[PDB]
Amino acid sequence: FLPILASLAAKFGPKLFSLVTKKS
Repeated sequence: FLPILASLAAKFGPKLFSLVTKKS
């Protein structure tokens, strides 16, 4: 399989990742 929560977060809200993981 693949990590569903990460895919859902990437489709809906890559805004949250952009706020936290600014280095990477």
